[PDB]
Parts: sequence; C-alpha cells; structure tokens
Amino acid sequence: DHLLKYNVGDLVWSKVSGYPWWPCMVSADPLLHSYTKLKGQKKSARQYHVQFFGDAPERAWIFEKSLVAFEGEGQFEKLCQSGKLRAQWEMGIVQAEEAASMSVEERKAKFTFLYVGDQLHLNPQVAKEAGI
Ligand SMILES: CNC(=O)[C@@H]1CCCN1c1nc(C)cc(N(C)C[C@H]2CCS(=O)(=O)C2)n1
Repeated sequence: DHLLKYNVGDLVWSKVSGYPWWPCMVSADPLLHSYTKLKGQKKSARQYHVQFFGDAPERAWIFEKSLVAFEGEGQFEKLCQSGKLRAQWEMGIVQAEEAASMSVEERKAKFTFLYVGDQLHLNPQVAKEAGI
C-alpha cells in the first residue's frame, strides 16, 4: 500500500451512480489544478479527478473506493460482481486500450480534454484524428 494510489495519466475504471464501470484517466482539475484531495478534509475520504473516455468530454471527482486500476476490457466482468450508452462505452474502451500501450507523457498529450475557461472540449489531436 501507497497513500497516493494514482497519479495524472493513470488509467482507471470509475464507478458513478447510474452508470456502469467506465474507462477513465486521472487528470488535473481545470480550476484547482490538483488531481487529488480529501472531501471535507477527512483523511479517509480521498478523491481523485478523472476524465471519462468515450463520446463527449466529461470529468468528475471520484472517491478512491470507486476507482480500480485499468488493465484491460477483460476486467469488466469481475468488476460488475443499453443503446447509446453501450456505443459510448465501447468507444471509450477502444480509446483506453490505445492509451494503455502509450507512455504516460504521450497519453496525457493525446487524450487530456481541452480546457477553455470552465468549458471542457475535445483534445485538438483527437479532434484532428477523427476528421472534425
Ligand atoms: C457527457 N456526459 C454525459 O453523457 C452525462 C450527462 C451529463 C453528465 N454525464 C455524465 N457525468 C458523469 C460524471 C459520468 C458520465 N458517464 C460515465 C457517461 C459519459 C462518459 C463520457 S461519454 O462517453 O460521452 C458518456 N456521464
């Protein structure tokens, strides 16, 4: 055990209420510039900031007990124990599996969402790759 389980660029599965376990990457919050913090300053309530792979940019502060290191798509079955949501999730898994073969510096440069004030936008490199 380590007190700081994840760092910026780490790939993780995150669990948010109403959604299945989703592929993510730990990242710095646009406003705070931090990637980890204690909710209400309780040492047992550590959270990490993550961005979700998939269709549209999304991010969240998540409790460390709702995160699991991402090794691969095959973990999903053991972790558990829908139309538009399924296609978004599949797209996210393809991106996460591509990011897993990259170095941490390359995966941060390619996948980190573009921050324009408090608006989250596609990474210009991902946008160019998709022909946007
Ligand atoms: C883009 N956001 C959304 O689809 C929805 C509606 C607003 C909040 N939200 C949301 N918030 C959170 C915190 C997570 C989350 N997911 C896990 C699903 C999305 C991840 C990126 S995706 O592939 O586009 C689908 N979804």
